[PDB]
Amino acid sequence: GAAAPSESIPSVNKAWVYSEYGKTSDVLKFDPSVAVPEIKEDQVLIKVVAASLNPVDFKRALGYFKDTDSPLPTIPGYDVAGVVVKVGSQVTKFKVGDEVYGDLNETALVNPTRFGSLAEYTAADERVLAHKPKNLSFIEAASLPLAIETAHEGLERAELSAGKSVLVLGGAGGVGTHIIQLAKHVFGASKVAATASTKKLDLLRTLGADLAIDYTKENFEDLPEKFDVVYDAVGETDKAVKAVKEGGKVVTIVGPATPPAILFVLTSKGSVLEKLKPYLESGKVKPVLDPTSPYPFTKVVEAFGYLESSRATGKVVVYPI
Ligand SMILES: NC(=O)c1ccc[n+]([C@@H]2O[C@H](COP(=O)([O-])OP(=O)(O)OC[C@H]3O[C@@H](n4cnc5c(N)ncnc54)[C@H](OP(=O)(O)O)[C@@H]3O)[C@@H](O)[C@H]2O)c1
Repeated sequence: GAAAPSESIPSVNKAWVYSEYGKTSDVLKFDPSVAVPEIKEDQVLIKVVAASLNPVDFKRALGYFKDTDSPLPTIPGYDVAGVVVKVGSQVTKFKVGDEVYGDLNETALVNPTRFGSLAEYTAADERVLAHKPKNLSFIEAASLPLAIETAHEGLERAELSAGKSVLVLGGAGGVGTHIIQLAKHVFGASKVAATASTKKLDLLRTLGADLAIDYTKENFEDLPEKFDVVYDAVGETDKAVKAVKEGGKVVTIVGPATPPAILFVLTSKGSVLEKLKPYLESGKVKPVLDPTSPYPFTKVVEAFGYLESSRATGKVVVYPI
């Protein structure tokens, strides 16, 4: 992995951009000539192959965390998979040519980059990246980081460990599909229960849920069964706290959290992906793509519209970029 020739890396590229906060249908525009970010010394430049969308992209674009956001205009997109083309002088873990993936923003809600993954090139901290598993496509790899790390961190915060039971509220989304798989296949849960609507229950069982609960037909919190861990991915901590065992833990990713539930926001770390690599290589944990994926780079507004419907099954990915 010798340095690319310098003339070979462009200083402008195509990207999606918004210059004011609002709905993606209103503010998100294609710009054919946006600056390529200059890398810091602990960053790499990536030729983007694929990018995933996350709810945070549209919540950010609505201005929900303007006080700690980076300055507009913004090129959105947290999740990336692609090929390193340049490395900073302090980088030791990657070289030119490495295939990598990660969630660009260490702290999602505090100073996320101005130069996201919905662009031909992006700059990424070494610390957020991992080597792409050889058996995963770039679409599949891009689908993973933010969701799989959020799943992992929430389960660790809830102290899940072998033999325990877990209930997942929102099993069929980007995050929930990983909460199920990790709980069963990485944390050794004895029983995994999860909620979704009627047509999504077989998917939950396929991913590792022992009990798939149709929230449109029954109320999980009224079941006599109580769980060691409850992981809310839908914003119903009021009910989640009613489904936990005394001494158990409830975590949510959608606040506000009703004590004793806690809310957290993930910390993006390549080391988490690296820890998960064997499960990804063996297929014990699988990417989960929405049937509408991939969306071409021309169709980013449509991809966001679909995510914003709250009905995505696994991940919405944009490819080819
Ligand atoms: N705090 C953090 O660090 C963090 C990190 C990631 C995500 N988040 C937040 O967590 C939430 C989930 O993100 P995500 O990427 O997984 O979203 P997503 O992929 O858009 O979630 C879509 C899924 O939600 C399901 N769903 C909707 N309402 C439901 C309900 N009442 N019960 C059960 N399932 C329900 C839908 O299944 P049905 O069609 O069957 O309803 C759909 O499959 C978002 O609000 C996001 O902002 C927070």
